[PDB]
Amino acid sequence: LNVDLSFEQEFQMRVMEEQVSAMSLQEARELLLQASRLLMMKDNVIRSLVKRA
Amino acid sequence: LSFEQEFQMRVMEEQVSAMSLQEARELLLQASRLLMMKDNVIRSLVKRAAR
Repeated sequence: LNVDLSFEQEFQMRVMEEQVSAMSLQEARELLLQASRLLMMKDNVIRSLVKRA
Repeated sequence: LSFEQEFQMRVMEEQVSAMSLQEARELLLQASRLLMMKDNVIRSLVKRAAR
């Protein structure tokens, strides 16, 4: 499986850096939690695709 | 739809409420990197569409 960022995803990380460096404490905190929840949701998506073995 | 062990989210909420700007920013950036990595995995699994 592919795991590395793509160049273009690597570009998107540059954009995320700039955006994040402007963020307030409150805003960084809530986006981290949103991301944290989304991270778990993707594990579940991965588990289902693999369950389809 | 998160498993019961979404006790993890409660824990995470606790930790995040005591993080500094610098750490919230670093971690957020890391998470965003992981999201794309997981996207890549999901893309590969799907691609295996010999079906």
